[PDB]
Amino acid sequence: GVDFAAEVRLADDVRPADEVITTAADPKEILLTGASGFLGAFLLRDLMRTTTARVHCLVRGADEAAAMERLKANAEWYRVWDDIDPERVSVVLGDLAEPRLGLDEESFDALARTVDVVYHNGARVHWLLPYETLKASNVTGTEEVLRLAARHRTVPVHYVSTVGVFDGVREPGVPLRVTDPTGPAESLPSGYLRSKWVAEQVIEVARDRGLPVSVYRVDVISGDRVNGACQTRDFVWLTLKGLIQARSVPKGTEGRFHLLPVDYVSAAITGISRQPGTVGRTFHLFNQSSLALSQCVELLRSLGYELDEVDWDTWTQVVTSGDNALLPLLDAFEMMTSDTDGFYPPIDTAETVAALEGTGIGIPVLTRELFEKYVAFFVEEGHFPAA
Ligand SMILES: NC(=O)C1=CN([C@@H]2O[C@H](COP(=O)(O)OP(=O)(O)OC[C@H]3O[C@@H](n4cnc5c(N)ncnc54)[C@H](OP(=O)(O)O)[C@@H]3O)[C@@H](O)[C@H]2O)C=CC1
Repeated sequence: GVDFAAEVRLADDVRPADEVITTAADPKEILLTGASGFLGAFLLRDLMRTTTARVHCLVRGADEAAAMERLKANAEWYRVWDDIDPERVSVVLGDLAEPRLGLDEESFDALARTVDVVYHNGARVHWLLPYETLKASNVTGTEEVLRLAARHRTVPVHYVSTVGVFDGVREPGVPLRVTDPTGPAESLPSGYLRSKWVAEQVIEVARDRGLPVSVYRVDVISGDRVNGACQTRDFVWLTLKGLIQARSVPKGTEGRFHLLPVDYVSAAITGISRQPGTVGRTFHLFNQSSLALSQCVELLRSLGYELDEVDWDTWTQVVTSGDNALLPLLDAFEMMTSDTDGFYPPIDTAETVAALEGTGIGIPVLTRELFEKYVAFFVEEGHFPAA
């Protein structure tokens, strides 16, 4: 068993420099981690649109040219590369899982001295791996990012977290507040969520030492509202994919999905990060609105997919018979449908709506058109079968 109370520690060298900058209006040099991933591609695009800064992107790879091509191909898959200015993209070859982010002395020192703000979005998101395996990327990597931001000149870190650090609701029916206790780690169902919980706790120590660190706890991210571009391996779309594959759905089974478009998340995080009086605070990004499971099924039926209603046993035997995206998620699908309110605790977002007042930034409505864009993206990219 992991002693999670002992895992909450920040190396004593991670402390504010003599100069501490708490805002980053009009930044000139930005460090972004996780730019070769889903949210990171949209964070990169939005920083291009909302600053004039060069964006140093920490990317793993053999050499800068190969890392650049990885970053590019990811952005092209999400259909945002055309919105990015490559002349403002600077690849920083490194690794969240190794000391000083895998940088050499010259690069570490130069970024520590000159980056105006850090968006710490990179992490290893694996729903099964144990905490011990994810610690280096997700916890120690966060400590290393904090080390870099703090050293020489202290600049703000904007850390992407998850509403999953909560173990359900504090008081029934009361939306979870940004100040509410999280964890305990042992109550969280995955090593991944436990690693994010530890990172947050490490960040609380940094905050207690005077280091400027904002935290954005994000819920499930769905595709962008323009092209529908979305990662493939999340519970929502694998659930719907499984139903499509099984060509059926269990009778009398209802649930919901709180979809949060990725381009809302990127715009919100970057937008809040410039709003006044937000540095050092924690924010919840969560869509109060949802699409019911029955709504998704009806929408898929209207697109031409065969989804016959069958008894639970017949359905689960189809799913467990092989080649079905839901098979490893059957337990989660059953928990979500049998106690949906328990599965999706209410989340308070008032601080988030207030900070975004007047920014033009808002969650899109979950329309039929939006849903159809989502399915169309997966069908074109080969992730969903055609109807
Ligand atoms: N539904 C969601 O997607 C949600 C996401 N989040 C948070 O969003 C952030 C983005 O995750 P998401 O975009 O979803 O997942 P992705 O897997 O798409 O992005 C993960 C990113 O982390 C980077 N990364 C992982 N390990 C390392 C490493 N050792 N060294 C350097 N870079 C590394 C990956 O780089 P490479 O390409 O080299 O793997 C990739 O750029 C994460 O902090 C996650 O916790 C929170 C809540 C919900």
